[PDB]
Amino acid sequence: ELGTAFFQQQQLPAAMADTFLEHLCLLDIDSEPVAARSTSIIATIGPASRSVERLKEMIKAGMNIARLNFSHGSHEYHAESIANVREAVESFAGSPLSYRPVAIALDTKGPGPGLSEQDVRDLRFGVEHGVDIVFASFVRKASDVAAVRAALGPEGHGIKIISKIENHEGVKRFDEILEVSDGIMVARGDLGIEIPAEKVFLAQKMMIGRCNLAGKPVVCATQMLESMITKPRPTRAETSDVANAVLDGADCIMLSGETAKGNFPVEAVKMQHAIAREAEAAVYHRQLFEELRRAAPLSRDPTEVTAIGAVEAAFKCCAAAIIVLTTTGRSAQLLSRYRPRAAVIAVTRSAQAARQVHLCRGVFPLLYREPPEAIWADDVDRRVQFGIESGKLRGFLRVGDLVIVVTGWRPGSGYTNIMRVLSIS
Amino acid sequence: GTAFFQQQQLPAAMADTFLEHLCLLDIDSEPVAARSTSIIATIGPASRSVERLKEMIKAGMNIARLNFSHGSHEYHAESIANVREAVESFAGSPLSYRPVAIALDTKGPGSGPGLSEQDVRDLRFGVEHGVDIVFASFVRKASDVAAVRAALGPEGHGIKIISKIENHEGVKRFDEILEVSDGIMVARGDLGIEIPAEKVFLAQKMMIGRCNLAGKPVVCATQMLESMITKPRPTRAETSDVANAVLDGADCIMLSGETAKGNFPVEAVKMQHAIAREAEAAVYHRQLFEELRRAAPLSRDPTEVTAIGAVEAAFKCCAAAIIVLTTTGRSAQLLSRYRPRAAVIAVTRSAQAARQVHLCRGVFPLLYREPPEAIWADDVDRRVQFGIESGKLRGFLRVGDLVIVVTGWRPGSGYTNIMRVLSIS
Amino acid sequence: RADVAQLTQELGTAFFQQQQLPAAMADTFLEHLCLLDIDSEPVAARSTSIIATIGPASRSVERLKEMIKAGMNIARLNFSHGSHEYHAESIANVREAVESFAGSPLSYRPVAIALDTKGPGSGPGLSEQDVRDLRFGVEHGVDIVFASFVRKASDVAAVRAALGPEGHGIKIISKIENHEGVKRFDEILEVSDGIMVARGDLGIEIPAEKVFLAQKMMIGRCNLAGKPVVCATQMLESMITKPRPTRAETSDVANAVLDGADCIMLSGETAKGNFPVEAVKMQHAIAREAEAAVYHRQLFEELRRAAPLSRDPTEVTAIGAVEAAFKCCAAAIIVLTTTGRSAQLLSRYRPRAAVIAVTRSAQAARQVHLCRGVFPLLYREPPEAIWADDVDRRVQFGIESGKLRGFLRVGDLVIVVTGWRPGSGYTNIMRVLSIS
Amino acid sequence: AFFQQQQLPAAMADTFLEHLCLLDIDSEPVAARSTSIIATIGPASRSVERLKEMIKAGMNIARLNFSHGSHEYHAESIANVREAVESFAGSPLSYRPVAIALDTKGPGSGGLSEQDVRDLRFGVEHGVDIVFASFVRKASDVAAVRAALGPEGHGIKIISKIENHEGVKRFDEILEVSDGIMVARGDLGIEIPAEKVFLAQKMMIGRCNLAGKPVVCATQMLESMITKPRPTRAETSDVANAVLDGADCIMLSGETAKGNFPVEAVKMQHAIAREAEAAVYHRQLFEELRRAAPLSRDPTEVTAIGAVEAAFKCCAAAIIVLTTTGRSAQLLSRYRPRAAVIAVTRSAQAARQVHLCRGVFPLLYREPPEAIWADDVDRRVQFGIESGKLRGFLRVGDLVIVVTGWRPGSGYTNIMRVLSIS
Ligand SMILES: O=S(=O)(NCc1ccc(S(=O)(=O)c2ccc(O)c(O)c2)cc1)c1cc(O)c(O)cc1-c1ccc(O)c(O)c1
Ligand SMILES: O=S(=O)(NCc1ccc(S(=O)(=O)c2ccc(O)c(O)c2)cc1)c1cc(O)c(O)cc1-c1ccc(O)c(O)c1
Ligand SMILES: O=P(O)(O)OC[C@H]1O[C@](O)(COP(=O)(O)O)[C@@H](O)[C@@H]1O
Ligand SMILES: O=P(O)(O)OC[C@H]1O[C@](O)(COP(=O)(O)O)[C@@H](O)[C@@H]1O
Ligand SMILES: O=P(O)(O)OC[C@H]1O[C@](O)(COP(=O)(O)O)[C@@H](O)[C@@H]1O
Ligand SMILES: O=P(O)(O)OC[C@H]1O[C@](O)(COP(=O)(O)O)[C@@H](O)[C@@H]1O
Ligand SMILES: O=C([O-])C(=O)[O-]
Ligand SMILES: O=C([O-])C(=O)[O-]
Ligand SMILES: O=C([O-])C(=O)[O-]
Ligand SMILES: O=C([O-])C(=O)[O-]
Ligand SMILES: [K+]
Ligand SMILES: [K+]
Ligand SMILES: [K+]
Ligand SMILES: [K+]
Ligand SMILES: [Mg+2]
Ligand SMILES: [Mg+2]
Ligand SMILES: [Mg+2]
Ligand SMILES: [Mg+2]
Repeated sequence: ELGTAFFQQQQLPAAMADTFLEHLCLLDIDSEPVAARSTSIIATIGPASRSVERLKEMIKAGMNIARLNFSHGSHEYHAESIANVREAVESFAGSPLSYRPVAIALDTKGPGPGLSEQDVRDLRFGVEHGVDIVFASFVRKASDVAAVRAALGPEGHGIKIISKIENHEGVKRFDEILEVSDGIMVARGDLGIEIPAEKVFLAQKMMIGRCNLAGKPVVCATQMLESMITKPRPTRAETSDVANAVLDGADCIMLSGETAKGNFPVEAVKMQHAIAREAEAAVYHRQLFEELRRAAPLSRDPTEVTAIGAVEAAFKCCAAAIIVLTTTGRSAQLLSRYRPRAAVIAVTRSAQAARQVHLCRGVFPLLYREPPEAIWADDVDRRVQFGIESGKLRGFLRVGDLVIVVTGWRPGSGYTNIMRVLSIS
Repeated sequence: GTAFFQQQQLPAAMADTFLEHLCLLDIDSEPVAARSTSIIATIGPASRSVERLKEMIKAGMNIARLNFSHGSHEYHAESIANVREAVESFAGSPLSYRPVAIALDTKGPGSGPGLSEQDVRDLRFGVEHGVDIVFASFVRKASDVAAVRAALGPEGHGIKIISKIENHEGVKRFDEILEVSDGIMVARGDLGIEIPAEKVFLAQKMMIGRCNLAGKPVVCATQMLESMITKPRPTRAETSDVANAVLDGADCIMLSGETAKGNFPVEAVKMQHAIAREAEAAVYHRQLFEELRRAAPLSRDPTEVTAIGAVEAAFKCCAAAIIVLTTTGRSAQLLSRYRPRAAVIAVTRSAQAARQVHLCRGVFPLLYREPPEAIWADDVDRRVQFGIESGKLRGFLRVGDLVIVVTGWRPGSGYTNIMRVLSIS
Repeated sequence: RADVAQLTQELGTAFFQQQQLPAAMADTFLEHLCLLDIDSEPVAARSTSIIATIGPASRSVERLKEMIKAGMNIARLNFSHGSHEYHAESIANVREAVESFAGSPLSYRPVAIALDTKGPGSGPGLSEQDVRDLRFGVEHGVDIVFASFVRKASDVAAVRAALGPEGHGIKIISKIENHEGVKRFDEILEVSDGIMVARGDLGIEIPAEKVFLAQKMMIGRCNLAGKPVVCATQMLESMITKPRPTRAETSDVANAVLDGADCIMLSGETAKGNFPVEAVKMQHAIAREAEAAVYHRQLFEELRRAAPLSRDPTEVTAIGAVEAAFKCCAAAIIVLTTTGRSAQLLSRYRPRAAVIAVTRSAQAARQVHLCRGVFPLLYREPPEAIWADDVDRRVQFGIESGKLRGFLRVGDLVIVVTGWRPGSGYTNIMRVLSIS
Repeated sequence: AFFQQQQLPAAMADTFLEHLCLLDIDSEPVAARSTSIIATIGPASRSVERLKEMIKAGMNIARLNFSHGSHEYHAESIANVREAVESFAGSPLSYRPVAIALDTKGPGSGGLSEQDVRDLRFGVEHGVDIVFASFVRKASDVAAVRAALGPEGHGIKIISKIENHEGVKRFDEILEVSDGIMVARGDLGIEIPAEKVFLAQKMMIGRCNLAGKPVVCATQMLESMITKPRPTRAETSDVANAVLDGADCIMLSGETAKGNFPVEAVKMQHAIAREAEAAVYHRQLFEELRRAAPLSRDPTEVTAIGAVEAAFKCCAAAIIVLTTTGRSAQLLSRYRPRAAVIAVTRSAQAARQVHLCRGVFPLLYREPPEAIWADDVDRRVQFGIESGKLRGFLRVGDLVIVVTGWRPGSGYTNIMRVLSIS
C-alpha cells in the first residue's frame, strides 16, 4: 500500500522503536526527511537583510518571521524595514505555490522600574504599523507583561506577547510570566551573562519543557549560528545547538547578527532550515505523544478533545496532513501542542492569524480570500477543498492519501468539535 | 466534582504502576458505568417459562444459549419461541427494549474426525430458525470452521461462528482457528478433562489475550457459579473466577446448569451482573489502552482510524458514552477492541446486528425501528437523538455529560469516518 | 532475541522453552498473556506455601506423613472447635509425622504449626477464651497465630500481650474478616507480621461481589510492605466431597498466586473432607504452574520503584542479590539467617530463583514458610572454632542439600547472601558462585 | 537539603517531560565530574607549568596530534606531561593519573600508511595508553592498527575515529573490534552534510552505550574560546548535549593546542559537564540500560548489575572496585550509576586508561603489600575510602558498595558488599 521505501524515509525505523535507546541506535544519516520543515525561522532584519531583493531570497530560504530590533534604529528606519518585508512578501502573491504569510515581530529595547518611555512609544508604533508579535525584553514578573499589554493601546489587543526571559528573576518567576504571556523566548545572550554560562542549557530545557506542557510557543534564540556572521559554514557546535533546540521542543529558532549584520544572511537561514528538517524527523514521537497525553489535564473543552482525537487518528494512518479551519489560530495551536508528525494545514480568513500561527510548530497557514458562500456547510467544504488543493500543489498530498479534517458545528470561533478521516480524490 | 473522582475506582485508575493500582482498589468506590461484559444464559427446564425469561432479561441476560447436546429439534424450537415471546414483550417501549441474541451450541464431532451428521442437521435447523450465533463444539483446526460455515449454507452467511476450544489440539492450533472464526469460547469443562486441570488458567489467559489482540470476541465458560445450581449464594472461588475472567479481558461470561437446570437461574444472572460491574471498574485502563494501542497495527481503513481517535477523545473528556451508528456492528466492534471506559451505544436498524454485538464488550445495542427520513442527514441525527434519549432513560447519560458521536459520510456499511464531541442537553 | 541470545546458546533452547520463559521475556503484559504455553512445564520448586487445616480427616500420624509428602508446609489448628486436649494431640501427631523424616538432614522438611483463634464474638476486644487459647499456644510452642476478626491496631496489641514474654517470637497474622478491618487495614498491617484474607466471613460482612477487590488490594499492600499474605477459604471447596475440583476453584487458586499471595489455605478440604491429600496435591500442582506464569519483568520493576530508598544493608544486599539472580537466571539464592529476616527481604522482591535459607533456629525454619519462595534448611551441626569456616560450612550445606533435592546442578550459578559478623542484623554480602 | 541539590527533584520525575520541567538552575551539582576531558597538547599547552594548571583544571587525557610535529616534538610533549603529572605523586591520596593518547595522521589518499606504522611504533616505545585511530572505515583498519602496535602494545586501547560515510555505515563491525569510538565531527561534517552530523553523533553514542564501550565527542565544542575568554551559547549547549547524549569523554583541540585560553577551556568543559551529569534522567536511563544488557553467566557482569542496583537503592556515595585491567570498573560504568566508581588498581596504565569510562575515578595503589591476600584486599578498600574522604567523595555515615573477587588475578570479581563509612 505504501511500500518499504516509505518506511525507510523520515527516520521511520527510529520512530517505531520501543525504547529511547533503540530510537537513538536506529537514527540513520541515509534516511532522508520528507515532511515540510515545521519549526519556524525568525530572522532579524538589519543592514545585511533590509533590501527588498535580499528579503525575497530570505523568504525563499525559509524565513517565516521578521524580527525588528528596536534597541537600534529610528521609527523611520523600522517603518522602511516593515514596508520592504511586506513588498517582498507580496511579490509572490502571483504564485499559489510560492506565496507565504510572514509575521512581523517587534523586539523592544527593554526597561528602570516599569515600562520605559521609549518602550511606550515603540509599542504604539507597533500597533500603528500592524505588527503581529511583540518580543518583550527583560520580562521579570507578571506585572511586566500587564504593562506591555496595557501599552498595546485600545487597538492592539490581538498582538501576541512573547516574553523574553533574560535573567535569574525571569527564570524563577517563569510560571507566573508564562501564565499571562502568549509565549516565551529563551533570550540566551543576556541570560548567559545574568546567570552562569554553564547553567543556560538547564534554563533552556526547563522553559521549553514547561511551554510544551502549557501548549504555548517557545523560541530558542541567540548565537545559534554565530560564526556564520563572518564564515560561510557554521561550527559543529552550532549545527548541534540548532538540532538540539528543535529536539528539546522549540517551536521557533532565531537568527540575530547572522541575518542583521553578517556576510551570509541567506546561507544562515538555509542552514537553520536544513538542520530543522533533519531534527524534526528524529523526534521520538512515540514517547513524546504518550507523555504529552499523560501530562495534559483531562478536558471538557471540545476543541481540546477534538485536537487529541485528530492527532491520534493522524498517527494511526501516518496521515500526510491535518487540515483545520481556524479564525483565531486556536484550533491549530491545540493540534500543534500534541506534536503530530502530520503537517497542520490551517485555513483561515484572518491575515493576522495566518501570520501569527508561525509561532506554533508544524502549523502551515493558508489565507482564504474567496467571498463567503450563502450556505455555511458549502463555505466550510470550499475551505476544506482549498486546503486539499493547496496541499496537492505544494507536495503535502497526493490522490489516495488520507488526511484528517478538523472543523466545528457552527460558524464563529470556539466551536471546533469534529474530526473526519478523508481520502484524497 | 470530587464525588465523581471517588466512584468507579477512579483513584486506582489514575495510578502510575499496576502495584499502586491494586493498593488503591476500594470496596466503597461504587460502580457507575453500565455493565459491559455480556451474560450468556443456557436455556433449559429452569428457564423455559416465558415469565421466568422476562425476569432473566431484566436481570441482565444478553444471549440465550441452546445446548444441542440435549433435547430434540421440537424442544429447541419451543425454547426459541419462548425466548422471542419474552424479548418482544418489551418492544412496545423502544427507548428501553433490550435485544437478546440466540446462540446454538452444537453437540460436536464425538469420536469422528470432522462435522458429524447430527451437527449438519442441527446447523440447518439454526439457519431455518434464524439463530444469531453458533458455538461450534470441539474445534481443532481451521477446516472444522470451514465445515460449520458450509453447513450453514448461503442463507446463513450472517451467522457468527464462535469456535469452542476444548482440547490440546484446539489450543495448539489456536491461531489458525481464530483467523477464520468470528470469536472463541474457552470451553473449560472439556478443556479441564482433555488437558491437566492445573493448566486451564494458562489456556484461558492466553486465548483471552490473543482474542483481545485480534479484536475478536472471547467467551469464558463453565462452572463459573456452579454451586448456585442448588445454593442461593456462590462460593468465594466462584465470585473470584467471574471477576478474574472479566479482568483477564473476556467479552462474555456464561452460565450453563446455573440457568438451564438449577434452582436459582435469575439469581445466577444477577450475581454475574453484580460481579462484572465491579470488575470492569477495577480494569487498569491506563496500561491496557496503551498496550492495545501499541499492539494494534497501523491502518488506512477510515473506520479503524476513526475508532482509535474516538476512544482517545472519550478518555480525554471522561465521556459518558460513544454513540455509534452501525449496519453490521463492525463500527461498534472496532471501538470495543480499544476497551474504552465510555459505553459504546450502538444504534442500528438491523435486528440481527443488534443481537450479535452483545459478543463485544461494552457495546449496548439499540434497535431503531423508524423508517428512513427523506433527508439522510436528518435520518442520521434522529438516530443519534434516539441513542441519547435511550441513554438518558437507561441511566447512561445525564444533561451536561460529554458524548463522542461516530458516524459516516454516506449511507451503507463501511463508510464510518466522522467523530464529533457533543454536550448532552 | 539479542538480550537472551548468548544464554540460549549456553543453556540451550529447551531451557528457554520451560517455566514460561518466552512469556517472561515479553515487553508488554498483553504479549506476556499471548505467550503463555500449556506445553511449557514448570521446573522450579513450588514457592507458595500450603496451609492445611487439621481435623478428623487429617489428624492421624500416617495421614499427616502423606500430607507432608504432598506439600503441606503449615498445619492450622482451628480453635473455634475442639478442646485443648484435642489440639494438643493434633500438635503431637504433626510433630511425630514431621520428625519421622529428621533422620536425613539433607531432605528434612520443617512444618510450621499455626493456631487460629475463635475470635471476639459479640465482644469489642480480646475474649477470655482467646486469652486461654493463646496461653495454650505459647505453652505448646506454636509458631504462628492467625488472629480472628482483627478490626484495629489495638486488637493485635491485645493478642501480643496475651502471648506474654515467652511468646515474643510467635508470628501474628491478622485475619481481615469485615468492613472495619478493610478500612483500618494500614494500621493493622503496620503492627502485624502478616495478613490473612479470611474470605468466608469477609463475603458475609461485605457484598460477595466486592471480596475480590479487598483480596487484590490487601495482597498488593502486603507485597508493597514485604509482609506475608495468606489467601483463604473455599479455594477447592467442592473437593470436600469430590476427587476433582471445579473450573472456578482451580482458577481461584491460580489467581491467588498470580495476585501475589505468599500462602494458600485449605480448611474443610483437609479438616473434614474425603480427599485431604488430593486437595494438597491439587494446590501444589496449580501453584507451580501459576508461579511460572508470574510476569517478573514488570513485577520486579514495580517492586523496585515502589520500595522506598533504604540505608539498611540487609535490604540493600537483598535487592542486589535478586537483580544478580535475574541477570544470570540463577538456580537459587542461598542465604544464612538466624530469624528468617534476610530470607524475607529477598522474598519481597519476588525472585524466580529459589531462596534456600540455612538456619540453626528450628522455629525460624518453620516460620519462613510464610514467605513466598523461601526453602528452609535446618542446620544441626555445632559451631566451628573459626567463624568464617562455620559460615562456609553452612553455605556448602545449602549447596549439597540443593543438589540432593534437585534445586542445583553442576554448572549452575547461585547467589550467596551472608553477613560480616555473627548474630542477626548484619547481612551485607552478595557473592556469585558457580556450582562444581 | 540533600534532595534539593544535584537535580534530585528532576531525578524523581515520572516522565521525561516532567524531568525537563523540574530542572533547576539553583540546584547545585554535588557529585564529582564524571565525563573525562581530553585536551590536545600544542604550543599553548606544552610547558610543564601550563600542564600543571590544566591537570588542576580537570584534564584527564592528553592528546598528541601526530598530523603535525616530529617524533622529537611529541617525545618532549610526553616528557612534559609526565613531569607535570608526577609533580603531584608526593600526595598519594590526591594524585590524579593522566592518560596519554596518540592521534594518528591517517591513511590520507591510501589502508595503514607508512607514517602511521612509524608513529604507532613510537607510541609503543614511549608507553602511550590510547591510540585514536584516524579515518577508520572498516574492521580490517582496526586489525592493521593492532598489528602495527605489535606484541608489546597489546595493552594499548584503540579508539576508532569515525570521520566519513563508510565509517558510519560500517559502524557495527568497527565497534565490535575496537575498544571505543571517537565521533570525529571535523572531518565527519565535511564528508557528510553538516546538518546530519548530530544524527551520526547521537546514533554512535547510543550504540556505544548499548555495547558498554567508551565514546568520545570531539571537535569545535568550544571553538570560539581559541580567541575569546568566554564561549558562545551554542558551544555551552553542545558540551552539555554531548554529556546528556551519553558521551564518556569530551574533547578540546585548537582550544587547548593553540588557543589563548587553554586552562579556561578546560575549566568551562568541567563546569558544564558537572551541570549536565546532574541533569541526566537516571530513572529511565538505568531502566533502559538494565533491560537492554543481555543475560549473562559471567560473574563480573552479574556482580556489576547487582552493585549498581544496590547503589541506587541506598543513594550510595560511591562504588569502590578493585581492578587489575579496569574491566570490573568498566562493567559498573556501563549502567551509568549516579554513585562514583572509585577504581583502586596497582596498574599505572589501567589507572590512566579507565578515564575513558564515564564516572570511573582511578586511584593508583602504591602502598606496601600485605602477607595475607585477604588483608591486602581490605587495605586497598580502606585506601579507596581514605582517598574518597580526602577528595570529598565520601563522608562519615555514607553508604558505599564494595566490589572485589574471590582470588587474585584478573577475571574473578564476584563479590558485592554494603559498607557504612566510619
Ligand atoms: O507485572 S504483573 O505481573 N502484571 C501487571 C499487569 C496486570 C494487568 C495489566 S492491564 O493493564 O490491566 C492489562 C490487562 C490485560 C491486557 O491484555 C493488557 O494488555 C493489559 C497490566 C499489567 C504484576 C505487577 C505487580 O506490581 C503486582 O503487584 C502484581 C502483578 C500480577 C502478576 C501476575 C498476574 O497475572 C497478575 O494478575 C498481577
Ligand atoms: O532516559 S534517558 O534519559 N532519555 C530521556 C528521553 C529523551 C527524549 C525523549 S522524547 O520522547 O524525545 C521527549 C522529548 C521531549 C519531551 O518533552 C518528551 O515528553 C519526550 C524521551 C526520553 C536516556 C535513555 C537512554 O537509554 C539513552 O541512551 C540516553 C538517554 C538520555 C538522552 C538524553 C538526555 O537528556 C538524558 O538525560 C539521557
Ligand atoms: O480555531 P478557532 O478560532 O476557534 O476557529 C474555529 C472555528 O472555525 C470553524 O470551523 C468555521 O467557522 P467560520 O465559518 O466562522 O470560519 C468553526 O466551526 C469553528 O468554531
Ligand atoms: O458499522 P458499519 O456496518 O460499517 O455501518 C456504518 C455505517 O452507518 C452509517 O453511519 C449510517 O448508514 P445508514 O444510514 O445506511 O444506516 C454510515 O454512514 C456508515 O457507513
Ligand atoms: O537474617 P538474620 O536474622 O538477620 O541473620 C543474618 C545473620 O546470619 C549470618 O550470616 C551468620 O550469623 P551466625 O554466625 O550468628 O549464624 C550473619 O552474618 C548475619 O547477620
Ligand atoms: O577488573 P579485573 O581486571 O578483572 O580485576 C579484578 C580482580 O581484582 C581482585 O579484586 C584483586 O586481585 P589482585 O589481588 O590480583 O589485585 C581480584 O579478586 C579480581 O579478580
Ligand atoms: O535579547 C536577546 O535576544 C538576548 O539577550 O538573547
Ligand atoms: O462445552 C462446553 O461448554 C465445555 O466443555 O465447557
Ligand atoms: O475465619 C475464616 O478463616 C474465614 O472467615 O475465612
Ligand atoms: O580528526 C578529528 O579529530 C576530526 O576530524 O574531528
Ligand atoms: K531588543
Ligand atoms: K454442546
Ligand atoms: K477461627
Ligand atoms: K590526527
Ligand atoms: Mg537580550
Ligand atoms: Mg464441551
Ligand atoms: Mg472467619
Ligand atoms: Mg579528522
